[PDB]
Amino acid sequence: DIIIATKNGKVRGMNLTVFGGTVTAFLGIPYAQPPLGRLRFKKPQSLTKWSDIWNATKYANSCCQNIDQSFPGFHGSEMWNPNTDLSEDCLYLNVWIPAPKPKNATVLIWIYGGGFQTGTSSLHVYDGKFLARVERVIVVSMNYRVGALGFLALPGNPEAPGNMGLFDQQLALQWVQKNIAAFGGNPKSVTLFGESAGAASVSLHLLSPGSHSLFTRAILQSGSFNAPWAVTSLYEARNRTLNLAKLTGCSRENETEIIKCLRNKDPQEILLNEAFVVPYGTPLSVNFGPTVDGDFLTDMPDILLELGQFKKTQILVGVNKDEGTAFLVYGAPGFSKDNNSIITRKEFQEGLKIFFPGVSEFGKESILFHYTDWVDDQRPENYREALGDVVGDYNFICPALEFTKKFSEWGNNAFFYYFEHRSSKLPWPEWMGVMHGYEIEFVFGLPLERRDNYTKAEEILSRSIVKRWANFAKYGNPNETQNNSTSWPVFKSTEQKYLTLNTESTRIMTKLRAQQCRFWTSFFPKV
Ligand SMILES: COCCN(C[C@@H]1CCCN(C2Cc3ccccc3C2)C1)C(=O)c1ccc2ccccc2c1
Ligand SMILES: *[C@@H]1O[C@H](CO)[C@@H](O[C@@H]2O[C@H](CO)[C@@H](O)[C@H](O)[C@H]2NC(C)=O)[C@H](O)[C@H]1NC(C)=O
Ligand SMILES: *[C@@H]1O[C@H](CO)[C@@H](O[C@@H]2O[C@H](CO)[C@@H](O)[C@H](O)[C@H]2NC(C)=O)[C@H](O)[C@H]1NC(C)=O
Ligand SMILES: *[C@@H]1O[C@H](CO)[C@@H](O[C@@H]2O[C@H](CO)[C@@H](O)[C@H](O)[C@H]2NC(C)=O)[C@H](O)[C@H]1NC(C)=O
Ligand SMILES: *[C@@H]1O[C@H](CO[C@@H]2O[C@@H](C)[C@@H](O)[C@@H](O)[C@@H]2O)[C@@H](O)[C@H](O)[C@H]1NC(C)=O
Ligand SMILES: *[C@@H]1O[C@H](CO[C@H]2O[C@@H](C)[C@@H](O)[C@@H](O)[C@@H]2O)[C@@H](O)[C@H](O)[C@H]1NC(C)=O
Ligand SMILES: *[C@@H]1O[C@H](CO)[C@@H](O)[C@H](O)[C@H]1NC(C)=O
Repeated sequence: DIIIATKNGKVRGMNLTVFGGTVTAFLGIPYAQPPLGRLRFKKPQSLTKWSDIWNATKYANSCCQNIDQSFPGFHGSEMWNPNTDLSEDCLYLNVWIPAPKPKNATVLIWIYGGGFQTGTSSLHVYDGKFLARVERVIVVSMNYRVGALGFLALPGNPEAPGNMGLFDQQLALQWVQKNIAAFGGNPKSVTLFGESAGAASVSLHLLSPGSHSLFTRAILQSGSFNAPWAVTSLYEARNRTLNLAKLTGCSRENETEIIKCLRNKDPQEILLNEAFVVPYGTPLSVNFGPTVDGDFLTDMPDILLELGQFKKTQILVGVNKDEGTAFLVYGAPGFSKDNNSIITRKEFQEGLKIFFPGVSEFGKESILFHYTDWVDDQRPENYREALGDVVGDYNFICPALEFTKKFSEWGNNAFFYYFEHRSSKLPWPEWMGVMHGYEIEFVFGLPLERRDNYTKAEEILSRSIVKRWANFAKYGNPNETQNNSTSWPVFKSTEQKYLTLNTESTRIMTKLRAQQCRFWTSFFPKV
């Protein structure tokens, strides 16, 4: 019988068969009192103790969230939809441990993305058993509150303070510190990693003092806090909380009365009004996300970075080649997943209007001008690729590069990667390229499963990324082998070397898309 004694009581797990060996799995361990009733919108409350044995043998409930239903039956979009029931009772975590039991394993903790509005740790692409089997690390992931139930903010008010979903994550990290030794993990060797809003979350734990003693190293995939979507100003957060109150008939004079009113509403009455709390709305809108709450974040994150007030440790950071394309088929004119989506200069200008609602007419011309110096005048698909790159550079790539510069300047080793391989099983059309979120299955080792129809090249690539990721956690260096491997060099603010990741050739290169990013860093803020 697979039983571990945690500080909150005993828990029962299950054995998995993975590549001729065994992986012990504890799925659905609770780490907080269910944020129910009068606990809605509050920070996670600590668990006391249960007598008996909690059965950690199935994934738990996913947190309440809206579902993506733009393309019914389509794997591409539905693979991101939650695969367990939805409920406010959702603060559980998972633990994968190598067999035979380890004695001081390094721990990898996964934080999922989803625009801070969606996502769940139980998706197939986040399965930690491969990493545990192959690289002998412990893998932990947690469900955290997303949307208004996770990030609703009345700053200074303990009844609805902001950043609850971030404290949810933080409490799960506290759980690992207190309990992972019992499973065979080393609490002094803990690495956070995550993608997109998960990577922005990871970069925020770097800034937040309360998290600093709860992990060792950090990995940021396709996200950072300095992204234009990641953080709301204090008062923009409050104005959306008030707008949501108006939409549900919870407008009051007293703040606490507003919250006590919102506490009576059905979760679904809240979910259906989240879209409307912001005038504009682009496919990258974050209705309810992190804000400067005065607690988890004691200042605007760019300030804390600039002043060098963050955790001093090693980071691994990177981005995909086509971060932007995914967002174009959810709004922009002329774009479909069922077309080659070849568009005109006019449609391009409409596309820009969708993504930059508040920008002047001159400003949109600027963007257009910078991204139309064609190598070949036609090339019919020039404009389609231009829009994809505009959205990708501004929202993901250039911020990740800028965060890494600034972070590296305070004396810790950083490593930057450029992921260029398109998955052979990618359900989306080819014109969308190496999409946002489609390096994840390579990081979790899914191509190592030969029963799954991946290419041999893809198993090699995945096995390589897995080795480097796990090695970074253990040694602060993403080496593969000492011999017969490309040296991954540190990212320094002067030379700015990065490593590209694909099946053809992993090369060392410099100043990734500097000509593009120069626009966003040095001209766009002045429009
Ligand atoms: C790697 O994740 C892949 C899926 N995506 C990306 C797709 C992109 C198109 C819109 N999709 C929305 C549409 C919709 C409507 C109702 C419910 C769910 C959804 C999904 C999301 C995310 O999770 C995601 C979502 C939002 C983000 C915001 C800022 C930054 C990154 C973000 C990433
Ligand atoms: C697991 O590994 C850690 C090292 O990361 C061991 O660490 C403590 O490590 C610190 C250094 O960070 C030393 O200063 C302490 O003296 C160590 N304490 C003890 C009791 O050894 C830790 O001991 C290891 N645990 C095992 C092997 O069970
Ligand atoms: C990757 O490089 C690191 C260097 O940082 C190697 O780390 C040492 O690892 C061994 C265990 O194999 C330890 O006994 C040493 O104490 C480590 N030294 C330092 C300075 O970290 C690591 O072995 C390399 N791994 C591979 C597969 O090449
Ligand atoms: C050294 O390691 C490299 C890994 O990069 C090996 O690489 C390739 O070898 C396979 C043969 O199984 C070819 O199919 C690939 O095209 C090679 N990749 C290239 C050339 O980029 C290599 O075989 C190893 N060599 C030695 C001497 O150990
Ligand atoms: C705050 O936002 C206000 C927007 O109000 C709107 O009313 C809500 C209920 C929604 O229906 C929304 O779609 C509407 O746009 C602005 O009028 C106001 O100026 C903003 N104030 C600050 C300080 O940001
Ligand atoms: C957990 O399941 C218990 C029964 O399932 C198991 O009983 C064990 C003795 C062992 O044989 C396992 O292999 C079985 O799967 C049940 O009695 C408990 O009530 C359950 N716990 C809770 C909290 O409901
Ligand atoms: C759990 O795994 C261990 C180690 O492989 C094995 O000895 C034991 O029989 C397993 N228990 C099960 C499958 O209930």
